[PDB]
Amino acid sequence: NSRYTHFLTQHYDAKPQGRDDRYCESIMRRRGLTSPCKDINTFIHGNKRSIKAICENKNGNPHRENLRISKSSFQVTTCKLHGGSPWPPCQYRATAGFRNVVVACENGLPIHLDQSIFRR
Repeated sequence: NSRYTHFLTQHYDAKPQGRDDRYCESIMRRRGLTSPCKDINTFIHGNKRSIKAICENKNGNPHRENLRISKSSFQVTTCKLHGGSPWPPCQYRATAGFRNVVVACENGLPIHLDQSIFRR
């Protein structure tokens, strides 16, 4: 139920506009991720079907401890906090990318994005 919805709020944007620093600064604000400033956050683009499918054999393999890694590659955008303060205004540097993603699934739905793969 709610955790999947929460996943989409935090990590899904179907048809993003641009994907530059200002894109991150705005979407991080819209999705309620700036109080306090989330240090790093990645959005997956495209359709939802392909993301849920990572939870099945259709588009995923088991990964590490109870995670799943997608077979297909996704357009993504990683927003990384810069500046000193933990509180707003939150300034973000955007990094667009294209590769597979790691999630945790529950009852066939993604409920966690593993952010470790988008650092550095």
